[PDB]
Amino acid sequence: TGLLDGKRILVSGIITDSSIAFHIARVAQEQGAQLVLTGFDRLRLIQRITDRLPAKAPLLELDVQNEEHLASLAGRVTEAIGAGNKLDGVVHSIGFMPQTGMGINPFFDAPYADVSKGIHISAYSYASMAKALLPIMNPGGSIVGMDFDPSRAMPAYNWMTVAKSALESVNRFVAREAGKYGVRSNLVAAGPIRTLAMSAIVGGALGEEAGAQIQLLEEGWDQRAPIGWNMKDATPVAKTVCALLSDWLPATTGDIIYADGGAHTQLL
Amino acid sequence: TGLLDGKRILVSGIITDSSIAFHIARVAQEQGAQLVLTGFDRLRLIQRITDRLPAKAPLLELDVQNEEHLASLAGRVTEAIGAGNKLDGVVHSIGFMPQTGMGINPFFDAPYADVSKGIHISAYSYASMAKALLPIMNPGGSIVGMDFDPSRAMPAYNWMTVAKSALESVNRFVAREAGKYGVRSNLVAAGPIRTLAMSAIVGGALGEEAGAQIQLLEEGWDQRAPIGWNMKDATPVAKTVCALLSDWLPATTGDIIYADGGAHTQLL
Amino acid sequence: TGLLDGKRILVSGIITDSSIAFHIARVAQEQGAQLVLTGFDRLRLIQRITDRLPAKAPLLELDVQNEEHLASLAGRVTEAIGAGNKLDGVVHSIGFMPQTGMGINPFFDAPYADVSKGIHISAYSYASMAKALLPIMNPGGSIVGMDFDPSRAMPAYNWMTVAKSALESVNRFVAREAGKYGVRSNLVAAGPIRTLAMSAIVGGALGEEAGAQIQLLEEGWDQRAPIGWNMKDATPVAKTVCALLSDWLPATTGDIIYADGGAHTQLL
Amino acid sequence: TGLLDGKRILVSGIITDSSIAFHIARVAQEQGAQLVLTGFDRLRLIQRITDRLPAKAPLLELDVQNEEHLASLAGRVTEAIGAGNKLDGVVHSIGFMPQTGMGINPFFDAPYADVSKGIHISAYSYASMAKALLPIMNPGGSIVGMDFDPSRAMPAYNWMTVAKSALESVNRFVAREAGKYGVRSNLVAAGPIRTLAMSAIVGGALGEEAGAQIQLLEEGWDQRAPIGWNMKDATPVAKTVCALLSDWLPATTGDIIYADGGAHTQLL
Ligand SMILES: NC(=O)c1ccc[n+]([C@@H]2O[C@H](COP(=O)([O-])OP(=O)(O)OC[C@H]3O[C@@H](n4cnc5c(N)ncnc54)[C@H](O)[C@@H]3O)[C@@H](O)[C@H]2O)c1
Ligand SMILES: NC(=O)c1ccc[n+]([C@@H]2O[C@H](COP(=O)([O-])OP(=O)(O)OC[C@H]3O[C@@H](n4cnc5c(N)ncnc54)[C@H](O)[C@@H]3O)[C@@H](O)[C@H]2O)c1
Ligand SMILES: NC(=O)c1ccc[n+]([C@@H]2O[C@H](COP(=O)([O-])OP(=O)(O)OC[C@H]3O[C@@H](n4cnc5c(N)ncnc54)[C@H](O)[C@@H]3O)[C@@H](O)[C@H]2O)c1
Ligand SMILES: NC(=O)c1ccc[n+]([C@@H]2O[C@H](COP(=O)([O-])OP(=O)(O)OC[C@H]3O[C@@H](n4cnc5c(N)ncnc54)[C@H](O)[C@@H]3O)[C@@H](O)[C@H]2O)c1
Ligand SMILES: O=C(O)c1cc2ccccc2cc1O
Ligand SMILES: O=C(O)c1cc2ccccc2cc1O
Ligand SMILES: O=C(O)c1cc2ccccc2cc1O
Ligand SMILES: O=C(O)c1cc2ccccc2cc1O
Repeated sequence: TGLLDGKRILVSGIITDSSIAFHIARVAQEQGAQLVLTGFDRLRLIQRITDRLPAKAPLLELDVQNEEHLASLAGRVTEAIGAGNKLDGVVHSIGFMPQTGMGINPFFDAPYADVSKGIHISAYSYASMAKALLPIMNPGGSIVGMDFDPSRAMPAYNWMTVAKSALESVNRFVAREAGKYGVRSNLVAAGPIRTLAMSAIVGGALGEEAGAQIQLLEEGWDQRAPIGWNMKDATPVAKTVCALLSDWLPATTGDIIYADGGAHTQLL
Repeated sequence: TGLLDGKRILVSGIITDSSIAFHIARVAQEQGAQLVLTGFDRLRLIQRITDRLPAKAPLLELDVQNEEHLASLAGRVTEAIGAGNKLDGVVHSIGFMPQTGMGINPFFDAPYADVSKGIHISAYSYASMAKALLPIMNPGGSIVGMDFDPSRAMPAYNWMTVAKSALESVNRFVAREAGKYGVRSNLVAAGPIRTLAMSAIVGGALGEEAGAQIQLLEEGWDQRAPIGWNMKDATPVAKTVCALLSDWLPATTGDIIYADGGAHTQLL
Repeated sequence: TGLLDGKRILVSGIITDSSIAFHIARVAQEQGAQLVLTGFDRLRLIQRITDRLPAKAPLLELDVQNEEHLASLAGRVTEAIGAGNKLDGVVHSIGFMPQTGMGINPFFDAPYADVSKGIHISAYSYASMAKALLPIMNPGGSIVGMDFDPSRAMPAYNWMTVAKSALESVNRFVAREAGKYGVRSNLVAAGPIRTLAMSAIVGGALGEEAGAQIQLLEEGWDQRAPIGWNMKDATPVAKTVCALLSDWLPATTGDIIYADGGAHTQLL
Repeated sequence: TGLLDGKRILVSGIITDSSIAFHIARVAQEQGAQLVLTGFDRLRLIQRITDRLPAKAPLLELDVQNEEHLASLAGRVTEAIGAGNKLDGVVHSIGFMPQTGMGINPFFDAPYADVSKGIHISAYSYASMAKALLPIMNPGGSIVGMDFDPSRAMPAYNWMTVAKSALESVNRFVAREAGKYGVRSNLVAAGPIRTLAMSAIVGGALGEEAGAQIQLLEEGWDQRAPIGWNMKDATPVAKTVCALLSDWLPATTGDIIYADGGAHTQLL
């Protein structure tokens, strides 16, 4: 009945009620999934946010740069879902690039310390979470991560786009490892979504030039998309993630599903 | 409950019980869809084959090279499903290339009359069916066609691969037109499936050289696929088509979903 | 000294002094190549046009839809360059799609007779010319064809884009055959060039809607290109074709080189 | 006469006489270029190696992880080529990934410290060198870097492939910056070349499993390539780099040229 009835799914990446992962979690619960949530740093805030989900879910702390958090993660999940139970799904919805790499300054001005932190959080951590959680995943399981199509350079978000190029490559290798467990690994490449951070950047948080370029980027998306694109509505993206978590794409792995209104298939 | 409960879906392309479209139809009916079937030329044979589906379905004749069949198709579908009802889904599972283009002779020996017939049936007809059926499709509907990844040349099936390259391009334009109706258009790129025609070719129907090349092509597929690939089992492909017919990929159009075990994401 | 000193090269596709093939021929002669030209239908006009090239060149008639022209072509070339001499290069600069397929009407209104004629001239003929000329090509030779990136759908030129998708696929198979002769086969994907036909379409030859869409398409190209794009200057495209005809890309075949200002690598 | 007559070109990446950059330098000098070389760490060794080039060239020390080396690089180049002279070309032939990331252990066992060092040297440094050298490059200049097609995952060299995915993305952004100077930026994606490090790995330096997988990877390359692939001969790769350094690909930037025998265009 529900698309994800009886499935146990870990969802990372909630920080506000406009996080893509908040809508992934809401839709997954609507479809019968039992969730375990992970959050970074502001756990009191995240608990208050996730109190608004349709069902209660245990919240675990996870800083993906903390090797001790990752080393203990599987045992804390098993404690939360009960011994003898394993996960059927894992959602990676985690990304960050320090400001020096996202247009507040020229691409050339980002120090490598900043780029390497962003690639750690946004790309390497996808392999990190798979390594931690595959030992407690059931055959037929599914790992899904969030992507923004990096196949062409864009005016702003420069180093973040490089990090997404690395993530797409990491995903293909995670699929190799996950296949030994009977588990699939895929990314959902979403169009632009007006999260709190996104709206701040359009408002000029990283400079007027970066704001104007991203606003024009957003506008062309809805113009290109044959079915349109609503940057204020994350539900179509959440449904696509749930599709990959379900049993209905069983021969897809190492791959990228585009939830972008079809915009990437059109020129003008 | 059922993935496709209450949806009205037209399925083309059944000719034997090993047709990919036979398994698409079976799975769609398992998931609550009400079907209308179309068949080419041997309608008595196709009716006997489809008597084995879990539910009865009206069968309409459709030769996609016959402009009179296409001009009458929408009215015959409306008669079959009842006035005031429209389609929610359309499945194109149609392909053919005369033997001169598929390895029985060198690529250079195929006369254009043969190539143009194959491109008519295998690529142009996707636009033909969309033109005929979009006027009787509901908003939120879905058109799905079958593909075999043509991004690289392969030893055999040469002109058929050229026809698939054309089909992928046709799909992106059909998505533009379908979007005006609130309808999505996508292809499923399947790995090799042992249909009756496929087994005959491996058995040497088009020459020993073509048979040996296709057998080695099949074997590398399961070796590359991180989750494996079973050429004897079309159900994973049928489930993927049903996923695209459902409401769970609502922001994907003009696109290609790979149901190939992940083989196209791996080198060796 | 000259990039193409001593090379014997056949160049198809001249019809006016704004043809891309006119500039290919001019640059090749500047670089020391000895040319044989082929022309379609209006041979008196083409001879008057090519009288303006820096050197005289024999002109042969070639309608690529005429099997008798193709069957005699190799012998007529050998007569023109002398017995015991072979070609080092072949340039395919041929394209056509009847008006019903290029935006004067909706994509769905093109009859297949029109599409099949356009695919014959624009895609199948690349294999046709390779079949005719490979028997009289030297090892180390090069076949080059002209392309317009069809990986995404564009507002107009719809069926012509489908034909380019087919041509890219044909090129990969021609490379397989040409390799047995020690010959490379590649396409140059050019940005928009203001030929006489192009200017007529922008002027509204195929309707005001098609004209406006193509004008906006052209403008975004120069905006995207990191080094800019001058649609009035075919010389950068001609130089790229000469690069592929030379010995300086000796390990590239079945491939596509983009002479588009870098526009296809950028989003906005 | 010479392809690169009068051009001033910096070439990084020589360490042995089997380095790809050694053959790039040799061919560039054969074609009239005046070189400045950069080398990492073992400068006495590199000078003895480059004494075998057809012409003497100044050698400058450059560790791309050393910000002081990069901050002084432009001034040291200007001293070497003379005040009032600028560079016409820059070759990046630099790559490294610590052993934990290249198959001596499972992909999951590479610590991020190792991955981040490899991405620093193999990808970020392409932007680092462009930032340092664009202020002393002439309009019409060219930056070229070395690539190994990372679009699909391969058995070994795992994290190095992720680093190449990042490099391809970096190249598209460097093209944006370089265009303001009238300079192009491109990568050459080479097939496998038997450098000293490559032969050591096939010999089992990183374990027997990694050695066997890379040997089978090499063998399929020559089998796929329509013109063949000779892993013992770097000259076709060097010629392709020289083609991009020349004026004969003037409308290509942000792009990738494949010098791989056509292998990436073929499946089997
Ligand atoms: N336009 C968009 O918003 C958009 C489009 C496509 C893809 N994405 C991707 O979707 C993902 C979710 O981003 P979002 O748009 O929902 O914004 P968001 O700010 O709501 O989510 C980012 C999440 O990353 C988490 N995070 C940051 N550092 C972490 C760390 N060290 N350890 C663990 N978690 C950490 C944040 O706590 C936060 O929960 C990101 O990968 C993003 O790049 C976003
Ligand atoms: N390995 C595979 O079998 C494989 C893999 C990927 C994609 N595909 C694609 O899946 C589609 C279905 O093929 P299949 O493998 O199930 O083989 P199949 O022979 O069972 O189906 C082919 C169908 O095309 C129909 N057809 C032929 N000419 C027609 C015409 N003039 N009008 C209407 N219908 C016509 C046949 O009647 C038949 O029903 C094809 O597009 C095929 O290329 C097949
Ligand atoms: N914007 C552009 O102009 C552009 C951009 C990229 C690629 N191209 C491609 O470059 C090629 C050359 O086109 P062009 O732009 O120089 O326009 P053009 O009109 O000058 O050249 C087209 C050529 O095709 C030839 N041709 C048509 N039918 C033929 C037949 N039956 N047999 C032999 N030749 C025939 C014409 O005679 C003409 O010489 C075409 O393939 C075109 O699609 C053009
Ligand atoms: N099969 C192949 O060999 C192959 C194929 C395609 C691409 N490539 C790429 O070609 C490039 C050249 O590699 P190669 O195959 O000639 O091997 P190589 O070992 O001869 O060259 C590697 C070079 O990187 C340099 N380097 C390492 N660390 C450095 C640092 N901190 N600062 C500056 N330089 C540093 C080395 O000193 C060495 O000169 C690399 O980017 C490689 O990935 C190699
Ligand atoms: O990685 C992202 O989250 C991302 C979001 C974007 C949102 C708007 C425009 C460009 C963007 C590029 C990105 O890499
Ligand atoms: O179009 C197809 O149905 C097709 C099937 C194949 C099946 C096996 C190998 C190659 C194949 C290529 C094709 O284009
Ligand atoms: O094939 C072509 O010649 C072609 C030219 C174009 C020129 C301008 C815009 C779109 C275009 C699409 C094409 O397929
Ligand atoms: O980056 C490289 O140098 C590289 C070389 C290879 C050489 C042989 C096989 C795989 C390889 C993968 C790589 O990323």
